[PDB]
Amino acid sequence: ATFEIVNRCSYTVWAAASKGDAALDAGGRQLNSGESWTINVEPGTNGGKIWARTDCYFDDSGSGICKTGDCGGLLRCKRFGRPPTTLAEFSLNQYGKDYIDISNIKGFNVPMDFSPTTRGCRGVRCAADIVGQCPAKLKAPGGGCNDACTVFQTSEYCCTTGKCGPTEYSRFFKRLCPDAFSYVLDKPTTVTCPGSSNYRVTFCPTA
Repeated sequence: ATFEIVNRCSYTVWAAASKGDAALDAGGRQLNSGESWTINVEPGTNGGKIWARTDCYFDDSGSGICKTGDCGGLLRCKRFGRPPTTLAEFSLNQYGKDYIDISNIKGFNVPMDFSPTTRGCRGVRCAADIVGQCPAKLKAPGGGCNDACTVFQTSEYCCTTGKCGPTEYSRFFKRLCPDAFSYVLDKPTTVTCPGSSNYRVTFCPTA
């Protein structure tokens, strides 16, 4: 599958692509404003994620640190990133279908559109100014807006035991971005696409 990752933000972002135990394609790339990166994602990739990282620096060996979304200090991500991270999530060729979503469960850093570039299903977007409107307890010191599980680390917010419900914090994300997951047990906003679709992830999508 082809994924085009496009940075339309005014700021640089360091794109990342991983399935949690390995990079997808090169795993990461610096994208200055307006730049894009086209990757190949292998068919059958399950539990893949693409995200932006902000305010990074790296040395010539590709080791360094990002203020949002850092993946073990690497340019070329193999593992998932540190919250807060707006997440483009996908599982491909799963019993004939692809499944895509945007999630705010791990917070929000950069606005995102995640759309097919082939026919037959909708895209989703979360492009409200969540960072500017972020409630005080959720503001991350390095920038972006943490989820309440990261901040409070209890099942009330983390949905590890019993049956968690919405909180004022989850409702904040949901109100600003109805089409993204706001907590683990939110009513799903996943889109079913034809198997073997192609996609575009756009940071700071055009309104």
